[PDB]
Amino acid sequence: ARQVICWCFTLNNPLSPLSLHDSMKYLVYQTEQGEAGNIHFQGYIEMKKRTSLAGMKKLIPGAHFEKRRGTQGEARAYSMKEDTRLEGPWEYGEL
Repeated sequence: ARQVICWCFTLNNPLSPLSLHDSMKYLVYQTEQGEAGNIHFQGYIEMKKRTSLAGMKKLIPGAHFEKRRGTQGEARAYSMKEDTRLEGPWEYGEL
């Protein structure tokens, strides 16, 4: 479907920590080391209601969103992995 609950994202060189907005049910993310000096948040979100790509882009400006691949557990694991982590993870809301 065009609108879905579950989304993964990265946010390159973020300016401040993320927040759980009222439209979001669950958020997990961490900070990872990228290449060429970049860093990024890597995260996973479950919205309270099915949301379009355009809606997600408004939710987190600057972030690259993709509809969740794989299972919930896999998406969470990918956003909590030790490999390249600099800080985090942080978990908000309810799975």
